[PDB]
Amino acid sequence: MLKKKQLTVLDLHPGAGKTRRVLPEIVREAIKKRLRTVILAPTRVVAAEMEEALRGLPVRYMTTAVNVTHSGTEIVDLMCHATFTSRLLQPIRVPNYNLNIMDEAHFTDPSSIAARGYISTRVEMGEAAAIFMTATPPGTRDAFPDSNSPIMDTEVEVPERAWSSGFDWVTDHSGKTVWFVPSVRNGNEIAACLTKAGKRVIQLSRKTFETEFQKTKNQEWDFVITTDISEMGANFKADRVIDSRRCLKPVILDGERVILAGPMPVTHASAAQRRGRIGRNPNKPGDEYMYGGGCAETDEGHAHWLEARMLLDNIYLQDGLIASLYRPEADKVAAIEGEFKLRTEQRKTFVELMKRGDLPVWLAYQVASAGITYTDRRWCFDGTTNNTIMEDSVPAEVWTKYGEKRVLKPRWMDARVCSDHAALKSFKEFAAGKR
Ligand SMILES: NC(=O)N1CCN(C(=O)c2ccco2)CC1
Repeated sequence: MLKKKQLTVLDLHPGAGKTRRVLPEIVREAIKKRLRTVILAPTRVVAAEMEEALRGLPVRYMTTAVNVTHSGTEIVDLMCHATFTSRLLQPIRVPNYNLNIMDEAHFTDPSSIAARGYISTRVEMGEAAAIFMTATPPGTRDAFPDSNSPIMDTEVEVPERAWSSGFDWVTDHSGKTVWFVPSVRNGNEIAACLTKAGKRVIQLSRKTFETEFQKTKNQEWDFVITTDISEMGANFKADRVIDSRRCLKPVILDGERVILAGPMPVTHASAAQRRGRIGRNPNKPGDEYMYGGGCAETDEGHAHWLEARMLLDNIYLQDGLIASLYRPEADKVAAIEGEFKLRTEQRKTFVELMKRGDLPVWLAYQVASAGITYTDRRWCFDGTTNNTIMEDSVPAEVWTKYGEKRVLKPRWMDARVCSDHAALKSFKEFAAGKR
């Protein structure tokens, strides 16, 4: 695998030991061969699991998620997917790693797709080797891969709202269930219904994942209600997955606004990773997978791939060259390569709107490309009436940094800034000048 111009897809089935058995062997060989190596974890939670798998090996953990004291001599670095892409975008020296290892390489967040584009381009240029570790590479059509123990697969109507009757099989179960929902708001309603029926429910989403995931170890629970973030190496001691088989798809309409379309079917890769949370113990056959819909290739035209192009257009590669998306996922976007390349000052603004601003890539790009500076929030109030953001069925209002109460009506509307109460609170803080 470790030879230059090699990109290897390590596609062993979910639970086959890619992270705990194969990765340490790769890392040992990389150190022996004096390959400057990067390991990319999708989340802080996986970064901490990897330290356990790699324990004693000389690895520099470039994350506060890991409590270890470095020798200072490590030639292997570990960081999050998003951290790698962020550092590429910033005026920060990123080593031209000889070996690029991405764990949970199916992750479809913009920064992960962009990292795969950058890495696979460096491999294509003859500069580097890469290993992408995932059971579900891009365009996989197999929702039911092999498992450590047999799984009982059942197609069944799954509730997406509170229910009074008709789904006794949900609550009759005496084990532990991981339930994939399409959104935080949908999970909140199902969680309230289960809690009312006497169940102990933990909710997971991107923003809450590190705090709330610990509760799956520290408290007794009956259900985990999770968004798709639990597709990325989240492990549970569960015997059932309930899978809506639904997700939200961010869609750019008329190059002008982003909507959260759907819910709609998950990809085969997503379905396989959701199912793959169970069947992991060869001594516990008959874990159950209940699935409430079919799969479709809903990544086609999904905003994350356009946003990945916006990131890659702003990453230095060599002179004016621009990294391409990883070939198997390159047709998910129609973009002119280089169309989103910004001049130095607008790029710095773009980066700050994503990092400190916590804005979606697409929205950060609209603001930065308009020549607006990071702290100038006038655009949060001067949109068309149809861009009015709502709170409790009335237009949302903030006090501006000038002390004026104004309706929140952004010039560019991205549904992700108000998709749940937490998102709206954050965007209200942004519009008021509070970060
Ligand atoms: N660019 C980032 O957001 N990184 C996370 C913090 N980084 C470390 O190396 C680190 C902090 C504590 C122990 O390691 C640098 C990478």
